[PDB]
Amino acid sequence: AKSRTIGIIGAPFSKGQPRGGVEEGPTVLRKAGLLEKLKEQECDVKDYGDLPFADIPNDSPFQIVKNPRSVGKASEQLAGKVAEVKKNGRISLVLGGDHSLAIGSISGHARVHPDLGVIWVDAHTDINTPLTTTSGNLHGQPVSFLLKELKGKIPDVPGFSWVTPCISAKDIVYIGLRDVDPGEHYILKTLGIKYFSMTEVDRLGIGKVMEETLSYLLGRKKRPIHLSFDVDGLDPSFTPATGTPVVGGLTYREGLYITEEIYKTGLLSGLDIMEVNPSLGKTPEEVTRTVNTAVAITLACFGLAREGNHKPIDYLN
Amino acid sequence: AKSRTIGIIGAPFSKGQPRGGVEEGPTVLRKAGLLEKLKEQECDVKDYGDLPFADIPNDSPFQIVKNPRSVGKASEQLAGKVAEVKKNGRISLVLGGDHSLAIGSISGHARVHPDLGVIWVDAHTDINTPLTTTSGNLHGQPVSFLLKELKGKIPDVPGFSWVTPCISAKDIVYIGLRDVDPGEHYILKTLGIKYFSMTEVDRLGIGKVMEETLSYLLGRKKRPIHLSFDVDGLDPSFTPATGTPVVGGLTYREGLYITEEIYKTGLLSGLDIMEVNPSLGKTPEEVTRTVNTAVAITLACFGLAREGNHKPIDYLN
Amino acid sequence: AKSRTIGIIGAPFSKGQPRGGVEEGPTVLRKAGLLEKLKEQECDVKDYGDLPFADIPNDSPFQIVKNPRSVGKASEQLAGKVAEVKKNGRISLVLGGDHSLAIGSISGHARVHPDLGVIWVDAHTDINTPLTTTSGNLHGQPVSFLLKELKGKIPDVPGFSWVTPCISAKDIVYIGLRDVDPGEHYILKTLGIKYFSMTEVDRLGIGKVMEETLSYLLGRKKRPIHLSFDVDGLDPSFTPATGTPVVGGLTYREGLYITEEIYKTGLLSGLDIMEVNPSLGKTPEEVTRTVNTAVAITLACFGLAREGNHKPIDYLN
Ligand SMILES: [Mn+2]
Ligand SMILES: [Mn+2]
Ligand SMILES: [Mn+2]
Repeated sequence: AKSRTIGIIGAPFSKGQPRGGVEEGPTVLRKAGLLEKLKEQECDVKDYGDLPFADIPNDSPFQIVKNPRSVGKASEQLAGKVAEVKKNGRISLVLGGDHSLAIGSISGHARVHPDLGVIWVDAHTDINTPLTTTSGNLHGQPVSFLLKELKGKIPDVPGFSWVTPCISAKDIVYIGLRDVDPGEHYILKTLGIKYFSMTEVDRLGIGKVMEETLSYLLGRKKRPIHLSFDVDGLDPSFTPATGTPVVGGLTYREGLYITEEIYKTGLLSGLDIMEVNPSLGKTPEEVTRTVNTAVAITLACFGLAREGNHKPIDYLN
Repeated sequence: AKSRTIGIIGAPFSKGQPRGGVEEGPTVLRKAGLLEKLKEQECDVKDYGDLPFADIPNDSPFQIVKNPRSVGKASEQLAGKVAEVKKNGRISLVLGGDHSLAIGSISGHARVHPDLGVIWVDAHTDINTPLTTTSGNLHGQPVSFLLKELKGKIPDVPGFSWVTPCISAKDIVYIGLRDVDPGEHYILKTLGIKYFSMTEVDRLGIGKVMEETLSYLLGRKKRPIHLSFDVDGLDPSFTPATGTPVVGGLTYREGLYITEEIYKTGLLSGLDIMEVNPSLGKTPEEVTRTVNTAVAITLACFGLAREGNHKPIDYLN
Repeated sequence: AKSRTIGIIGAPFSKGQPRGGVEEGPTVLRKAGLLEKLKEQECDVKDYGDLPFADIPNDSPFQIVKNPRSVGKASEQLAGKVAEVKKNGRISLVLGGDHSLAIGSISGHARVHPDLGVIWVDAHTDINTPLTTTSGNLHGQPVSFLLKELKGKIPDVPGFSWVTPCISAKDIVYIGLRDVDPGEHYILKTLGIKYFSMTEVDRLGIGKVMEETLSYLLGRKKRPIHLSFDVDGLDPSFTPATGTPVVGGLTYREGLYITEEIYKTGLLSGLDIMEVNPSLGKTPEEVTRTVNTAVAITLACFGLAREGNHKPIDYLN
């Protein structure tokens, strides 16, 4: 179908984070059989292979932003690849990685479909600017490089000179926020970004949360959706092997429901599975659980419904 | 009362499953004190004792259906016993076992009350026909022998010659579906069976799910209810010692709420607690947790409310 | 602000319980940095220090009520201290302890604000009278000494001669009830106490539960709220190190939502964090989890929202 016509892009990149290890995100997400599982449902999966990220040996912090040139060039490469897989009419399934790659994954996707609406599922806002950041990491600042409303509040970071901010403030919906810094929250409330923090999810139920999300994005006009999932968005009992797990988050069922409701719109046009960190699993079972949850989320984005799926044939024969 | 007038039927039967072990379901559910706990609330529990299932030594598969004569005769015996305990005006609490016994547990119950409405709480549809099945087990095909709409799609399986399909397609409500085969889902969607998969539960909330279930069954006309519970319907964190646990299912609170809302209708007229498998608990604590959850579900079906219960006496004396 | 102007009162008291150990509740809740964490948000925390409870050496049971003089005098001392911290215009954050101290914590708070409305978050009703009790503990009977409707049903217990019942039956709302004795439930239903047992929470969603709670208390007239939290109210997976954990209770998110909705009314005027028992943690991780959950609940009562908090300054500078 026009949906579930996947183009998979590896992104074994971790330099946008503190001392990392998420670069073996694609390796585990694939060795857990993601392509082999996406082919049972009628998906035209094309593996564009793990991106070769050229090395930046001498790459010094900008002011506090750790290793900005590496992240900037990695995201430019990813954006080029994502534009390549979107010109083929596919769904750019960028499985990474860290959100420092979301800058590329959305900037490339917006080169083709300028009017995409982003659904950001993350425990964090990931909206620090290079000025208001505190840890000086770039996994925590991918949205600030994308919002049109933050132009002028984003310094000319080295390596991010190619970034033209693409999404408006009114084209992004946060789901699952439960760990927001004061600067992130000031930016979030000033720009009028629609967000469904954990409190709004508890108040409304995930069903009403997703109904409002889709009526807010796809209400005025049907547009592509770029679900930029982050596995720390789900509760740590389900995804323990992630960078910064925050307790009391979306359950497994709620994550699956988010993805199923996004799929059923049929407008999904890009997906990111970020922050799978198999090095932070206390036990190999924790890594297996995180990877299985990420795989289940990914599959549900592409038609695998919990009620069960059947091919359009007469099974009573 | 006319409700909570229980007639307990053991069903230590496991041959409807792959290599089994659920036959010690009644043993553990009783040794965990089910009768002794059902007598504190005003319940007229009568133990009809574990059914003696005669042995079928030479019992070969039909086409792929494993050991069909054993299951067919065991379910005929159970149906006879259930009709016996329903002619006494009781509530046939058939604690088993596996759903291969649901054929008997509902066919016998329908001999007395022809218009029962079945509420099937299972992670699975359990609706394969002997033709559309893949594992060739009978624990996965009890509904297909009961639906009137599948007559002609059910081969003359040996040992199930007594089965007259009793429930319509519009008298069964699935709750908790999260693992449905393509054939099961085709049957489910073609017959128009009302089902509340895990997605509908997440969308609506268990409160609205049970309200719609009871308004669908008991809306047109008050009828007996046959809650055919399956402990894999609850999340594996609560019932790990079951046959085929599927992650991301009904929580403990949701299962208790289902049973409490069924009880408060006062129309419960049959209950099955199936698929308790104390041999698949990794640790004895897992078996204890599964059995305690099954016991709590069973008790809540018979008046034990979470808000607390009091006898109709003046406690301030 | 007028809210989050905390006055912290220790209450290292455990004699209202069976063989205890909750007296090191304040010690752990503080050593886990409660004051140091309440000062980041704009809170004017004043530590009134752990109460010195004078010893009662010869203190014999009344009829079945264990050690009544100790509890009565401890609660009188606590009520005096709470009136002291409420005359300073603060929020009496009494972190204990056991609910045997709720008699003092609410009687003192009602000396100042006679019209407070109590929101009782506990798995238990804690409403036994010294006559209808079965264990003869006083941690299970603090509400019965407070309700005006139980005058005459409360014997002249030694040490509780100072207790004038202060709250009506229509000024208390239970949230999270899932373990109620027959006598407690008779009292609960006779007095017409508004309660949201676990069943009502499952039916309504915690959002609707808190909306009804606040529309019931603060609907007719704005009044102070005395959230008397009890960590056994949350599910044992989140607070295992408590006195009598009851499985299938409020989740972490639901507890945080209760506290956030109470705070956002801005009428919170007293808070109790009771029944933290670091001696019943099977492992030190269990104690750490219980204490972290209690601390998170406490913080959320005083402005720490999950969406994130920012000081009223321009963070984009
Ligand atoms: Mn994140
Ligand atoms: Mn099942
Ligand atoms: Mn309690």
